Amino acid sequence: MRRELACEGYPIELRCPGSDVIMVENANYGRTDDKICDADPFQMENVQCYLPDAFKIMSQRCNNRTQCVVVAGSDAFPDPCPGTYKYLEVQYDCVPYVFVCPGTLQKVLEPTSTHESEHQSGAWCKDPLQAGDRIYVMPWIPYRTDTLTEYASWEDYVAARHTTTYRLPNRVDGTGFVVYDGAVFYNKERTRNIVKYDLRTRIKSGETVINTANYHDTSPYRWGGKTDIDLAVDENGLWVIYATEGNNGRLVVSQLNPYTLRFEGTWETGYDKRSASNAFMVCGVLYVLRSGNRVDYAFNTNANREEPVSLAFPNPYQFVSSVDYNPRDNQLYVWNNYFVVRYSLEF
Ligand SMILES: *[C@@H]1O[C@H](CO)[C@@H](O)[C@H](O)[C@H]1NC(C)=O
Ligand SMILES: [Ca+2]
Repeated sequence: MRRELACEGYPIELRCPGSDVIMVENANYGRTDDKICDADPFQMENVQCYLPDAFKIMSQRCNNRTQCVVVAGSDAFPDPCPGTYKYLEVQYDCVPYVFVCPGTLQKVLEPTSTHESEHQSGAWCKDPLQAGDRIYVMPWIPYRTDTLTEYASWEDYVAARHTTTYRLPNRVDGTGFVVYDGAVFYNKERTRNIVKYDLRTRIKSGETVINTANYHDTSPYRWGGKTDIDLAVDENGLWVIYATEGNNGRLVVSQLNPYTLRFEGTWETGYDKRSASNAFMVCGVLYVLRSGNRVDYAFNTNANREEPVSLAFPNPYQFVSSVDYNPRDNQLYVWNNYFVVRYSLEF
């Protein structure tokens, strides 16, 4: 994380790479060390001067912005130690697009519907970190799934006008995969491991074996078809939805770091995967499809408590391939029985 300093009276400016925005993670206005901002050795003596309130002052002015004009003076900041020279030490990070929870899910709408695709099963998702209409379409074919196609826009996909073709080094084992910061997260065929293939660099950059998780048609969805592992991205981050022997057939949702490829916890839900249609994450809350085509189960990982909220979902066809949520547009990317569809939501 980036760090910048400015003495008492001198302004501080936090710059972000081009389109990115400031995110304050640590801040203090005072003195921690004597050697910094030389003025008077008598004034430099107090090395225990702190102002914890400096966080909110910086966060209110710098966040959701590329740059911020903040002056480390007595006018904007309160003096914590009178008769001591001060400096502002700020530890921050730049984000391409920051995301916050829009609200609570109620009824799923029906707008934006695409044509009858070439294949019955597959998955499609937009990059939540990249601003634009870049569509990553991955058609699923049994025992030979291996290529992702790129499309410039909704108009570009319906007209069969593709931008590029990506030949993955491993075969895909399931439909509902996910694209995060130009990197594809997919399950390897005949294995419990997930591969991170960065399309940006066009080279493999990580692989993590998911322990106790049932792989390759062992524990897929109601229709089957190698969907043992279904990746989803929400407002919180990256999630890996699967089923273990430890939970006994039930869904095991776990948070995974997109860059370190390490786990940030493991949760247990009370809903069968063999009865489930397709699971996706929204604001850290799980939602499991049932196909009587509606979502009945929901589990809050942040609260570690479930809620059986039987809420309406648009009934498409008897064959549902993949249902994944995109937190950027707050829409549902659904591939089911050839037909590919977007869906707006109630908040
Ligand atoms: C990329 O590499 C593959 C395999 O070596 C080759 O078939 C393909 O033509 C290359 N793409 C181009 C046109 O650069
Ligand atoms: Ca899903």
